[PDB]
Amino acid sequence: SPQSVRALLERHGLFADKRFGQNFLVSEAHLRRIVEAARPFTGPVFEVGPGLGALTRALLEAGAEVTAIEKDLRLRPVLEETLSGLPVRLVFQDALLYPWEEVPQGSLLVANLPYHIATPLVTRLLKTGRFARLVFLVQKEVAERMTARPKTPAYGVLTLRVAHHAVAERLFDLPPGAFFPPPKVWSSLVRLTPTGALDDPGLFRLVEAAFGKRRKTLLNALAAAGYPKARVEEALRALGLPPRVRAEELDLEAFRRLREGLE
Ligand SMILES: Nc1ncnc2c1ncn2[C@@H]1O[C@H](CO)[C@@H](O)[C@H]1O
Repeated sequence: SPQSVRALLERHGLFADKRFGQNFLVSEAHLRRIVEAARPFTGPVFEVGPGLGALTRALLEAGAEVTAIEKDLRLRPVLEETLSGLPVRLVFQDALLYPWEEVPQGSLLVANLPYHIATPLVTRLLKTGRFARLVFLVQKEVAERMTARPKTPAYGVLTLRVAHHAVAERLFDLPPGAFFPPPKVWSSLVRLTPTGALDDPGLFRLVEAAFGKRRKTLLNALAAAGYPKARVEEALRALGLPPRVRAEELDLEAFRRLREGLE
């Protein structure tokens, strides 16, 4: 309950710290949903931000082999208490500094992610190609970006970054009350299933150029970013797109074809 979480924090003399984006998950039902979205545990599990150990314990109980990476050293006593008797590798480090590129092929990310590192962290883990599934909570707006369809406000670079590497599902929305202390926004449970592609720097130079100048048509954004105007005009024409088409109108395959057209 929010009651029990509040009481656990108080007993350990802890306060939720905004510098760590600390919002701890309350309900067993939400923990269950996260575990069920991530199972079966066919590879090692990495959890970023175990916090009070609620999800960590659920994972371990489900038979997962877990490495949990926590930046706040103050959470060590509560984590040791919650996880007493259970095989966990507890690592106290900034997860943005963890050697992600070397995790075993087939690893799973399962985590209530700290809002302020979620986007760069997920981007990096997707680039590794090492994960079978990534299952995590993120702010609802970030979830919407990760699962956007073309021609919408949320559609952009992050959408295309996730799509290039993976299929994306928004499985459930969680109200601020699902956490203690409650955040100011809703969160969502997201599942990413990598589909094989590693980074494609050329593709993302194009995508980032495409979305850099948001008030411009695709042609002008790309031209202003140093792509030869005539070649862009021709590639767009060749794809049967209107001269003044905008970046948000193109799906992943369309960007791939555009890139192939320009090269
Ligand atoms: N950079 C980070 N690496 C690992 N854990 C983090 C980081 N930033 C915040 N956390 C932890 O993530 C959890 C978010 O609820 C908290 O336990 C918080 O302390």
